[PDB]
Amino acid sequence: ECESGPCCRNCKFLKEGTICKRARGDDMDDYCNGKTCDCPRNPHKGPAT
Repeated sequence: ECESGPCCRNCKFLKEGTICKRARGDDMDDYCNGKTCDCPRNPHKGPAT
């Protein structure tokens, strides 16, 4: 969350799909879920950013 905007995992953005943390199993990356870019893509166990 370089600032708080999504699509910038760590201020650079990956490519829409950077799941926060694959809770369901582990964790992937961090994609812009349309809210932020700090692992906003971990709709697993109970993640989601």
